[PDB]
Amino acid sequence: GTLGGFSKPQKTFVRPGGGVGYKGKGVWTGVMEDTHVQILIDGDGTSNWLEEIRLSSDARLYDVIESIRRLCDDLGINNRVASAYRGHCMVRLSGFKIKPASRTDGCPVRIM
Ligand SMILES: C[n+]1cn([C@@H]2O[C@H](COP(=O)(O)OP(=O)(O)OP(=O)(O)O)[C@@H](O)[C@H]2O)c2nc(N)[nH]c(=O)c21
Ligand code: NA
Repeated sequence: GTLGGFSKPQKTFVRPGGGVGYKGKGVWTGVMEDTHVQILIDGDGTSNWLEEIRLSSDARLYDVIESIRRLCDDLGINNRVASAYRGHCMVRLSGFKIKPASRTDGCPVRIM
């Protein structure tokens, strides 16, 4: 179902010992469940996390969240970090679960 890729790849980097990781700002974009999606990502060299989710529509919201969770498993990206981004949302996503926008955990789910 999911189709997309990195419109802004994170930085690929080499760790001591030769391992290849990803860090810094990135953007993944594509279509999940008939919805255009942008996922803004950051990472510090030890983990990678969601900063914001941007959707073209909420018509398939909970299905899109499940597709985002599955993609984040493949990309090694968590939803445990409290993003500083706020505004333009009714809900945030935290641990891949929907929370009211009043909360501070996780990241906004912004319908554009
Ligand atoms: C570019 N990139 C690649 N990956 C990881 O590597 C998988 C393949 O990611 P990919 O489809 O972008 O292919 P590739 O990394 O080989 O890029 P190419 O060589 O130019 O064709 C992804 O499913 C992730 O596990 C990445 N994972 C993260 N977190 N961030 C990135 O920017 C990233
Ligand atoms: Na970290």
